[PDB]
Amino acid sequence: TGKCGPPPPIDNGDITSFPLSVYAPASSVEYQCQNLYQLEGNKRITCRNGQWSEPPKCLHPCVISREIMENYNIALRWTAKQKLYSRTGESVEFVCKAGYRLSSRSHTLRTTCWDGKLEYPTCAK
Amino acid sequence: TGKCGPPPPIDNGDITSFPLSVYAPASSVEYQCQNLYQLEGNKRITCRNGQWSEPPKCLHPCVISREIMENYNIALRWTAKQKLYSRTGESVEFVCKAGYRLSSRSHTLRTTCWDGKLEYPTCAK
Amino acid sequence: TGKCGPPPPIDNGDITSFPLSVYAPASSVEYQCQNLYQLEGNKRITCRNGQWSEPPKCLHPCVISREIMENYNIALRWTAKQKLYSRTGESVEFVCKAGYRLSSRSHTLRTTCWDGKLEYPTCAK
Amino acid sequence: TGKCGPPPPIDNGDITSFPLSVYAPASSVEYQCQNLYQLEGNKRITCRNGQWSEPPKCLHPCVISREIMENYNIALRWTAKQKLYSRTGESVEFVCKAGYRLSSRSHTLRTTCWDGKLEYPTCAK
Repeated sequence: TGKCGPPPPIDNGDITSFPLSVYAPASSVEYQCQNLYQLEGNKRITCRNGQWSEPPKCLHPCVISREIMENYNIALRWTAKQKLYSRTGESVEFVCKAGYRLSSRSHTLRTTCWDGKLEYPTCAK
Repeated sequence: TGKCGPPPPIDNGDITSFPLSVYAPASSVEYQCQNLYQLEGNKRITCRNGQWSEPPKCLHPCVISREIMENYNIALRWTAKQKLYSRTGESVEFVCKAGYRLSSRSHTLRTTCWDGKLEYPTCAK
Repeated sequence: TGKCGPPPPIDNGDITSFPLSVYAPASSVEYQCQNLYQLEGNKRITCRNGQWSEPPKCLHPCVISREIMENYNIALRWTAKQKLYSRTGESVEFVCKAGYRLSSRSHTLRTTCWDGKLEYPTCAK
Repeated sequence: TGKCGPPPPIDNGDITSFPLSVYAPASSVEYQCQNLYQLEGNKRITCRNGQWSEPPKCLHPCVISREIMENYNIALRWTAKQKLYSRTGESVEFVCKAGYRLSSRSHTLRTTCWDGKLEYPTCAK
């Protein structure tokens, strides 16, 4: 009893083996997330009692926004080290443009990407 | 006026060029969807008036379900040609298991994958 | 002294971070191989004295050949578990077709994929 | 007569459909190359007389070298538009560093990536 069918696709990830039509109970397969996506949780799913266990999630990278940076009077700190796309968990460092200073209540100039979202610092003249 | 920043990531797809920090108005880039995903719409985005145009969508493949097929008394027709994963737009063909016949109001035995969803035929004894 | 430039592409693999134009000595990045490719060695490269260390290799999966199997009078053992593509290190199990037996000096019916190569068993009438 | 087995893997590319164990004569499948790789030739292979036709090639992107650029006294022209990786067919534009000029017999400052190779311009003091 308890065989499973082919393992479920997940967004932005792939299993590391060729899918089969049927799997014995206790069988397992593993996922990997695509390059700039961070795999959250356990990469392995196991077949038990007719069902696969819960696959991991592939957490989204963050893209910097020209519009937001212009609006907030900030720029990337490191011109030769531009993290245009950042992994979830990775930090991006900004600076105030010439003639501006960190606003009160602003997030720090260094900020961390989480699943697509960057909380940008804000500078004022 | 009207330059754009780095192009947006999309689920299950990738741009075909290396991202740049800034793009001139009229610049374009192109997406491709990952292998079993079907690109819906125009693959190209263009920068105009400070904004990228709308990226395409990557339509999901369909995975056959052992549980559903067992419940509906069906199996794949072609044992040597098993579309365990099907592309959006692609058809999958089932048969009634021995001793069963297509129920009334059942979908045809041939059915088409659309963005992850297969409408399965149902057989009754 | 000793900064590095952008990390080298490798066949069938990708780095897990966004490439930068320059890296400080002691910086590191990591590779992942594409889904059915097996990463051989250490996934991490480190920048020292102006040079990246040696990247890993992505070992090739194996595809079964209809022509070879027909010529050798063999078939896959498990009709519902067809490893049409196998990872390096993974085993594939064949059987002699009806009316044939393992030849003398033949490889065992179970055989392991290594970097694209399967050593097929041979059956004789 | 003339059925084919599963289609061949190619470096840095993937087929766009789920592989099957057997294909009828006249069947076809299609490849796509991974994002910064340029597909050379016809993306489609067709099964005839027991054999697949010849798959396309995925032409390699080019990575700029810090060491070579330093040795040749050049830098990227566009600081905000750095093609750290370039597609085959795509051009990269350099400039002489301050205090240098294009050497005689040097390649032009604009140069095209071909299957991994850039022919770099050289500047002299």
